[PDB]
Amino acid sequence: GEIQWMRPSKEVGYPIINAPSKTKLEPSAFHYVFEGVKEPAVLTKNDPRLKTDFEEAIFSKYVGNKITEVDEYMKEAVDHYAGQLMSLDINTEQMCLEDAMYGTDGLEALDLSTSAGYPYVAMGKKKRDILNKQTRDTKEMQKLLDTYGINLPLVTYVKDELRSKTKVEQGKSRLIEASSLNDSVAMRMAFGNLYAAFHKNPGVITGSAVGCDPDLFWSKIPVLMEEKLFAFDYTGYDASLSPAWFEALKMVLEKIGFGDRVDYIDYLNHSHHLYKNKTYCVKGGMPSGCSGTSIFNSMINNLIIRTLLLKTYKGIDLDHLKMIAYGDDVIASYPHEVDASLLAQSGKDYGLTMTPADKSATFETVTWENVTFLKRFFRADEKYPFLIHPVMPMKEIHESIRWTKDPRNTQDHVRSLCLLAWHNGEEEYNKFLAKIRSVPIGRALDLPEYSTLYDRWLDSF
Ligand SMILES: Nc1nc2c(ncn2[C@@H]2O[C@H](COP(=O)(O)OP(=O)(O)OP(=O)(O)O)[C@@H](O)[C@H]2O)c(=O)[nH]1
Ligand SMILES: [Mn+2]
Ligand SMILES: [Mn+2]
Ligand code: NA
Ligand code: NA
Repeated sequence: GEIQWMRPSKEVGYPIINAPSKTKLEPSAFHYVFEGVKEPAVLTKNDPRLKTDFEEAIFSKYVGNKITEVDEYMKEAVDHYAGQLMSLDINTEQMCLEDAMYGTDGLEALDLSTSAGYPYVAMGKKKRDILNKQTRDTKEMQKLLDTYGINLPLVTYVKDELRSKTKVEQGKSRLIEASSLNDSVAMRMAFGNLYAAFHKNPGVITGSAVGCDPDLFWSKIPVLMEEKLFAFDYTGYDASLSPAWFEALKMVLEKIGFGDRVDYIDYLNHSHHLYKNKTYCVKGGMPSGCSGTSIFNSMINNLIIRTLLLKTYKGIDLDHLKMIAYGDDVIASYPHEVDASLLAQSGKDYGLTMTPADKSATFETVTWENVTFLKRFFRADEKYPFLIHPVMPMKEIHESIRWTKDPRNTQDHVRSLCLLAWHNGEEEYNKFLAKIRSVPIGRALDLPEYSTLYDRWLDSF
């Protein structure tokens, strides 16, 4: 990914976008009962915590575009993956505006909380209006489409969330590139069934984990994997993607019945952005808040791992490559061991920064004991080993519980954390419940006891 030009949104007829200069995160009722070292991310250039230029920092994610063309390896990777997806017998038809808007089996309805994007964001109108759950009114969107059309600029916000002190001092705040409701609806219409198919099929055939339910899914993973596991995480995956990776993505879509509308992928690739008062153009880079980002990122990652394997191990059998990705995150396996460090090297040649899975110092052998996927570990239940526990470290939960945006969501926020936490064991869960209940706020919450959770889990399979 690389920014081509950036300039004043007025110099080209665009309204200045407003971004709340103050975080919505404040210490929670449990801020002192639990340990944590993360704070809200820098939202403005002035933030006192800054030890470098904010503007330069937030855009440095665009490290450039390393590759230029789609080579032989990529082309083969494309073929092989497109081959697997072919076996899913995906419905290539377009999705009727209604479904694209209010959902249908395999695709949830549009999220009402997130931005409506340009022009609506500097024009006032929200999603609350245009949509209507029980009505299912295509008419308003329908009207708004013909009026403003598609392929509309992306409104870029700074994401309000917790970040390490380092990433606070270096302005490493993550950005949210929001797509207009129009684009989002169009793409959902174009790719609606693709999304459905993926959501309904997490695993090694889609090589996607998007839509998955960790509580159930973690038990199916080990079975799907090969003997030898390998994994690594990327640094700035989204922003590092070069145009060629999008082209390869279109080749896959094309090969499975969507050559029809691969044009959309073009706007994800070469895109128009609005940040504050400035406007810019980016060549490459996957926009973080578009409809499909998550999934297309996983598809591309399926192309990347294959490519690096064909390039590094001529003669490798992709048919025995068993991997599952969730965006930049990935868990993979092969009948034979492979050199992650070496694959990481080929990665640089393709514009990808790959590093030892989970900030490890160096690349170590990946095992079922140390492997993580979505920050979660894999732990077979003591009483029924054939059931695997997705295990989120407590540190993560602790960090999350020490803050809050809306006091009205404290019940749901803690409840949610409880559903992640209990997998760390009964003893751990109770210590956790104990502290939550060591202050008025906690004592008033409706939290589930271990036994209730563990039994419910057991019956869910
Ligand atoms: N910008 C952005 N990235 C997002 C968002 N949601 C998920 N991500 C992902 O988060 C990544 C950036 O996260 P970071 O923690 O800044 O960087 P990282 O490369 O994963 O970690 P490091 O190796 O320590 O630098 C992107 O590459 C995406 O894969 C979002 O809303 N905005
Ligand atoms: Mn990462
Ligand atoms: Mn990740
Ligand atoms: Na882009
Ligand atoms: Na690249």
